[PDB]
Amino acid sequence: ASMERFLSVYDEVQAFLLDQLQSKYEIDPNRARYLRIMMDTTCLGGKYFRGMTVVNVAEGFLAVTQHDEATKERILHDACVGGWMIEFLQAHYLVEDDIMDGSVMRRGKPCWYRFPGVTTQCAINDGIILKSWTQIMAWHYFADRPFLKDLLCLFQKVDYATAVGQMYDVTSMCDSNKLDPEVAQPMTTDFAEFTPAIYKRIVKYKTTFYTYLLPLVMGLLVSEAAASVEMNLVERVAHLIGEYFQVQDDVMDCFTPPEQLGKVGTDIEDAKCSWLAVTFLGKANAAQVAEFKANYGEKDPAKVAVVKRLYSKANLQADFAAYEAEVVREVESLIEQLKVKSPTFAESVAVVWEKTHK
Amino acid sequence: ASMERFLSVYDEVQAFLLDQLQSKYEIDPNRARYLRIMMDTTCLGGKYFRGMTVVNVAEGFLAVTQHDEATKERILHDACVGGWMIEFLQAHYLVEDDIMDGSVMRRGKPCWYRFPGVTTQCAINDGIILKSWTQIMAWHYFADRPFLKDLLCLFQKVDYATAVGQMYDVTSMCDSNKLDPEVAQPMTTDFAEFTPAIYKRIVKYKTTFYTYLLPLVMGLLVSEAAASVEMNLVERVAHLIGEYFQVQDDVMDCFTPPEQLGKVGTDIEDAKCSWLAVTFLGKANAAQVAEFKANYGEKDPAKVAVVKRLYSKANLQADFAAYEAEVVREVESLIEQLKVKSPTFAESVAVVWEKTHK
Ligand SMILES: Oc1ccc2[nH]cc(CN3CCN(c4nc5ccccc5s4)CC3)c2c1
Ligand SMILES: Oc1ccc2[nH]cc(CN3CCN(c4nc5ccccc5s4)CC3)c2c1
Ligand SMILES: Oc1ccc2[nH]cc(CN3CCN(c4nc5ccccc5s4)CC3)c2c1
Ligand SMILES: Oc1ccc2[nH]cc(CN3CCN(c4nc5ccccc5s4)CC3)c2c1
Ligand SMILES: [Zn+2]
Ligand SMILES: [Zn+2]
Ligand SMILES: [Zn+2]
Ligand SMILES: [Zn+2]
Repeated sequence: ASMERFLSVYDEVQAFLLDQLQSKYEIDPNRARYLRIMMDTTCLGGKYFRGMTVVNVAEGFLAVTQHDEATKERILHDACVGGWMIEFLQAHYLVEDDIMDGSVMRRGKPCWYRFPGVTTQCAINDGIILKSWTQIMAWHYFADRPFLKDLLCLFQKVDYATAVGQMYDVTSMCDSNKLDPEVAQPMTTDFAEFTPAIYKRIVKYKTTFYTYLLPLVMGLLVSEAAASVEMNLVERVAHLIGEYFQVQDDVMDCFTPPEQLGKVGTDIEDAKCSWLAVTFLGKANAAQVAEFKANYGEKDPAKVAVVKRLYSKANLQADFAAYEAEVVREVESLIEQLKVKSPTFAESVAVVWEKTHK
Repeated sequence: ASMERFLSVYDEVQAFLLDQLQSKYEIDPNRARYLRIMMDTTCLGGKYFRGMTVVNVAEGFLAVTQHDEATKERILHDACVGGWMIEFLQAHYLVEDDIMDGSVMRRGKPCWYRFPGVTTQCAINDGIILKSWTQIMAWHYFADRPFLKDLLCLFQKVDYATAVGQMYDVTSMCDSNKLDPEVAQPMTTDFAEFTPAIYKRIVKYKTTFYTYLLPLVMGLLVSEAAASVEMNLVERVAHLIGEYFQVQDDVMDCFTPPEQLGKVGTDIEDAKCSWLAVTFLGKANAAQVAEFKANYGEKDPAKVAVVKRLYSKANLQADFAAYEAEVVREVESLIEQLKVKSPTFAESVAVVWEKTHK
């Protein structure tokens, strides 16, 4: 089964990385153990959605393409290694983002930097190592592959887009005209930059390239199937589903119980440009806008409660339903367009959408 | 002249990166200005020793190889872009290291994260962007080059070695057997791991791969000259000169005036495994070892003063002279061995050594 293959490959790649640290980097057993625990704590525990998308896209093509059994095994192993490169890339950004944001919990456990024996001094570098491991995986496992060049180039572009998206996210509550490294940044008072187009830019870059575009294209590359698809359609469907995924996350930050969320959501306190805040400002009257401005971005729990009441009273569930209906309509249209050149790839996209939507 | 070409290429690469952010990443002018200032503040102001080594190695080969003038210009431009990849890689590690270490100043100015309009939340990501820019440079400028694969593979290996070296450095005052992410780390009390071999491991990985190996090998790659040298000799001379460079830095941290150093050195307070501490413990009597243990790794200025007195009284200048004489002897021996296959490359190494030694 796909998941068991994927998890077995994690143990293989971990053993390869740690054994290389011992044979080539002069590591001692205690530091190798620290790095093993860091890898497990930061890479494991999630749903493996991104990595398993690579595997599922590759399985779709195997079902319809003639190959010797050894070639089928090679392609699946490559899809698993590629999927772990994306999981380790995500692990890098979660470790760093948690330190940047001063976060407390991630997936029901303390953020890595908060572990007593880690601290920010080590965790920033541990995050650097996580992303370096993605490149060590690629050069080792894909050394003789025809797709190595395209895969590394895609991966770099996606990583850069993600870092640019993090910049857009962390500065989303500043007035753009005031940004200046030499001057402490005040929070926006007018919220003029909390618009659907600005929110779409943040989300497109901060999450959609690594959560949807990279796994789908990597599945095509390891399958040597990229010429069988219209790349512009793949980008459009990846950016569309990815935005919906971030809207779901934004709603959950505000209203999903902390036990289910795996943390205490603080987007209101952090003055984030969330879908809820943009959608609220898109329908609020003058008194509602004024109440929002007087309470948003404040740690005071009573102020956070005022904001959640404004969102609840504004009936944002109706705006979410209209948005969800439009996304269902557009994703189904793109899936139809993908069937022109590849019904197998269109089906993988339908699975990815179904898993996101539910 | 070499320096003017190198600086002109910085402006070209900066314009390329920022123009790409506008045409492909939807950046606005204010964020483009923030990134321009971040690039200038974190990449410029140093001696450009690493980047200029690439240029000097390439100039050496141009002097003895037949090429059309357009090819000479292409090779020099590539050497400048490669040199800036290494300068931006260093910029990434300085930004992150300063945050990890809680540093105050770097090159006579505040550390980047301390700028009022930056903060740790932005600076960690700015550091991530600096390293991503090295890959954008490579894929753009070297897209059609025969050396692209080897250059990217070398660069990844050097980056990984550096991150591993940072782990060795940050944990150098812990007892290895006590390292555990779940347990807050006490400082060593026995200093048994402050040995010449453990110090050599820290230094080899944390600085020598990116400061000496990477510039020398990159100069060979852009010149298509790597088969003209014995790679094992290049590694040995790079690791040897690089260690001497770090010993010089360690002595300067303790005894160079802050105005000349560009910061207030705090290796004693930070309990670093410095050359001074290892060399002191290698010659101290029992009472001197006990006094060192009672004062090292403490913020108290009177305790720091006791350590500097112990170092001064131990006549560490005599150990430095013996070490320096041994390094001069070994670097000259390796330069001689390099002349067997390439007198031009051996001369570049002699220049690199001369610039380091003085
Ligand atoms: O999650 C937390 C943890 C601790 C906390 N303490 C106080 C808070 C509540 N907010 C106070 C204001 N604010 C700001 N953000 C920016 C970003 C850019 C420019 C100006 C501002 S003003 C976010 C945090 C909080 C939240
Ligand atoms: O004032 C508060 C504070 C905390 C609270 N926790 C739960 C609640 C009660 N409802 C508030 C509104 N709601 C939403 N569901 C969606 C789904 C999609 C998009 C927007 C929304 S809005 C369901 C829960 C509540 C109220
Ligand atoms: O530069 C500074 C800035 C602020 C400061 N405050 C106090 C100090 C002085 N030292 C106190 C002890 N110490 C430790 N390091 C480690 C690392 C690993 C394991 C245990 C320890 S115990 C370094 C700092 C200091 C220095
Ligand atoms: O007690 C103190 C405290 C601060 C101080 N600043 C300057 C001093 C006075 N000398 C102390 C020793 N020295 C060193 N030069 C080298 C060079 C190579 C290797 C080891 C050393 S040791 C020169 C300056 C001093 C003393
Ligand atoms: Zn964040
Ligand atoms: Zn969120
Ligand atoms: Zn450091
Ligand atoms: Zn130093």
